[PDB]
Amino acid sequence: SKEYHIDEEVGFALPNPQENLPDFYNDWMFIAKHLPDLIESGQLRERVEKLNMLSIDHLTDHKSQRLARLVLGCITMAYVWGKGHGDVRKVLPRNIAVPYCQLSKKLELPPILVYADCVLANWKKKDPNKPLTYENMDVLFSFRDGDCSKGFFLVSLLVEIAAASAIKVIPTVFKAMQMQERDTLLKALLEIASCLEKALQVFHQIHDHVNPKAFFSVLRIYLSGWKGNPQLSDGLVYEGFWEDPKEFAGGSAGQSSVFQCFDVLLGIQQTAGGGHAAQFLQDMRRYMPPAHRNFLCSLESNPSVREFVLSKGDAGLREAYDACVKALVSLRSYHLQIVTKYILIPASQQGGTDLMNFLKTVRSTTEKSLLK
Amino acid sequence: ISKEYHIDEEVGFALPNPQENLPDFYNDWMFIAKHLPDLIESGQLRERVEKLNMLSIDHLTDHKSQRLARLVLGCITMAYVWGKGHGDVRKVLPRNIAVPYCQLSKKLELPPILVYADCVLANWKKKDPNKPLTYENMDVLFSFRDGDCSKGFFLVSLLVEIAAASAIKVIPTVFKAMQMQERDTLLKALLEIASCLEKALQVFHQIHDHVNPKAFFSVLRIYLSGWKGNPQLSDGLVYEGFWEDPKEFAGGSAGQSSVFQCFDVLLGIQQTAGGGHAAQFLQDMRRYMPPAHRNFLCSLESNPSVREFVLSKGDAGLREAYDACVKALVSLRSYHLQIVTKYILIPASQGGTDLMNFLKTVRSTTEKSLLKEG
Ligand code: HEM
Ligand code: HEM
Ligand SMILES: Clc1cccc(-c2cnn[nH]2)c1CCc1ccccc1
Ligand SMILES: Clc1cccc(-c2cnn[nH]2)c1CCc1ccccc1
Repeated sequence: SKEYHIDEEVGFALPNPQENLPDFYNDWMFIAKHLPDLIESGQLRERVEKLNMLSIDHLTDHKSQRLARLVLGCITMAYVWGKGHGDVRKVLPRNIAVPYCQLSKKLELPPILVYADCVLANWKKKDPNKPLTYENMDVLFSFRDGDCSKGFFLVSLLVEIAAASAIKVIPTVFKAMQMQERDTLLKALLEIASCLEKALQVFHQIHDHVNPKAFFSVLRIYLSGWKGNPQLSDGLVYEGFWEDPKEFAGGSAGQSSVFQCFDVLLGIQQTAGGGHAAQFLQDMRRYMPPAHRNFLCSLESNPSVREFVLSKGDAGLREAYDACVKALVSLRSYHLQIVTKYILIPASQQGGTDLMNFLKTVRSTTEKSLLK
Repeated sequence: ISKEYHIDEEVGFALPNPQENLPDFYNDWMFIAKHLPDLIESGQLRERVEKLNMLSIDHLTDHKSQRLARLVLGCITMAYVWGKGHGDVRKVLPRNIAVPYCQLSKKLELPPILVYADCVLANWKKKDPNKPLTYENMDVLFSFRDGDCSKGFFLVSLLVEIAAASAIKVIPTVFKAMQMQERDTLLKALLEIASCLEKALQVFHQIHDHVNPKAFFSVLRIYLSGWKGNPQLSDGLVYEGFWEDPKEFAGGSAGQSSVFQCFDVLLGIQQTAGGGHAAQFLQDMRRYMPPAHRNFLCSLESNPSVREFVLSKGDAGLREAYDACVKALVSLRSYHLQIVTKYILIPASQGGTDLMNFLKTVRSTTEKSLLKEG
């Protein structure tokens, strides 16, 4: 891999995210760092409105522009959703709408909190000389006390990071195909399958650190966007940047490059067809950092691993390829259970059968990719 | 340039020397496609499609023959769905055509509807193999109705596409010249691109000689229409034997052409950036291009901006050659709003404000990318 901004240790995650901004931006930071109390005290929306319009030019390197997107994005959510009880600001005040929209266009990202913000750039080690485990980690920002944002953002991050180990193998999959090294290719594919199986174990932790009522009734309200959203039917007004209100989708692991990445590698045509599922996953690429968009595109422009395997009459290679597919199926199947516990059952205790149909469509397109 | 992008040096995105005949095994497909005018006009087309035996696609071996069969099955499918051209529609595609069509469509990563890469890029032959790519020496392979002007519409579209080919082969020169910091080479390349883009506009003028407005608007447009937001098939079309429910797909559009999306990307004209409708349409139409070609587009998006590099140099020669590329795009799109007036607006006078707002947004986004035209 080259300049796809892919890290050997953490993959698509941002390595060691900047934790502080230049002092030129303490006003941003003081708000973003105290959202739990400012929302609860009812002070937050007024503070945002009293802000002055700071420039983005004192954000020079990539990590600092990413910390800013995260800071502005969490503030925009808190402002738009308030205490999360349904009272909704339909106008983003231009003293924050304008720098957010500008810095966004600089990074070729939409002006709304995005997976690459609140997961990929939203973490820190407690001890730098200890490893990347949950206990040694923490998030940079939360929305409200008890919103379980640390657990949900870090478990998503740990799964993301577990999948990084499979990523560095991808080059040697394509080298083996081109130089016709059947043994090297088999090894690489068994290695990928091993890493996706480990990502599954990691997924288990979600039950320890996230509670269904807290996620469904609080965290999910703050992660929501304004694209086909009834409480903002026309989108949000970015005052002083766009004439009219604009629609943008809310955060989604659909925006994780890492799962899209392996569908591509294995020739699982998830973005194929005109279905809803294919359309959603294609659209979510626009919410990824452009380096990672570029990376998916170049995977797609490679010879098909699945075609190479199918043409060899080689049960060894077929079973290693199938081990990869199976691991993806396993993750999506475990993942459907989590949605039952964390969205379906909480929602019945207050439809979203469209939600399970999207995931089951993705799952079975993977199932159908099994060779034998 | 990478030859896995399926771009030919002479003919560009078009399929070079398309196949005209399928194996004898497919004669029943081929008879219906060669005689769509005769079979539609005599109310016999639907019956012959319904009398077809389900044939395996497995004997379609090389890429050229699968493209021909997609063209054959796409033309037949449009004839079946639309019929004589006046509202008698079929909403179910019979399994014996729907299944091979969809197997071949999935094998080639195109949706199972007739698409620009079928009816333009693969729908042509040279009359005389030893003479140039000129209208007089070319024919299409398939038409829908006598006097539907499909020869003129498809071949002008194709000759514009081939004209724009001579600029595409210059594209690697642009990216290595920015890399190697070679100002003179970059300036020659940009000028060469703009020149090809201006020659493409002259080729565009031939449309008036071979395409009659009534013919296009009341006939050809009918058979090229899709089933996505079309009230006549409000739920789409049932590919009986292949999917249980009716799937929706958009009809052919030069939005599906890689060439004009191609140069907008190269020049950092962000037709696709945003969340507006024009951007969404141009993004979606990428799904109706051959896969090698959507690969080519998004890999251009991966390179560093030419606009930015030219802006960072204080070099009026470079800015002018860059601007000569953008202006050639504005002239194509402006001349193109001219003929959409002649072939859609004034025939629909004897609701359609959507296409005119789409083309002006795309034209406007190009005009605003200029570095200088006060
Ligand atoms: C309480 C925990 C979780 C909930 C409620 C949840 C919910 C959902 C839902 C409803 C979807 C459907 C698409 C959408 O509507 O956005 C989805 C998609 C997805 N989720 Fe989750 N999720 C959870 C945990 C996770 C975690 C921790 C990951 C780790 C990366 C993950 C990975 C994915 C992926 C990759 C997709 C895209 C569909 C696919 O590629 O299979 N999920 N999620
Ligand atoms: C009678 C002739 C023509 C008619 C009636 C016509 C009509 C239209 C219409 C209505 C649109 C709007 C998008 C849509 O609704 O599909 C469009 C877009 C477009 N057309 Fe045409 N067109 C004609 C000839 C051509 C030809 C010959 C070319 C090039 C070979 C061309 C290139 C394009 C392109 C590239 C777009 C997408 C927007 C852009 O990039 O400019 N058109 N056309
Ligand atoms: Cl914002 C964020 C961060 C990390 C992971 C995920 C996720 C996990 N499964 N799908 N998406 C998201 C989107 C969170 C979300 C999902 C469903 C309803 C409301 C919100
Ligand atoms: Cl099918 C085909 C082939 C070559 C060029 C074009 C075209 C040219 N301008 N826009 N699209 C098309 C689509 C033709 C079409 C245009 C408007 C309504 C219905 C159909």
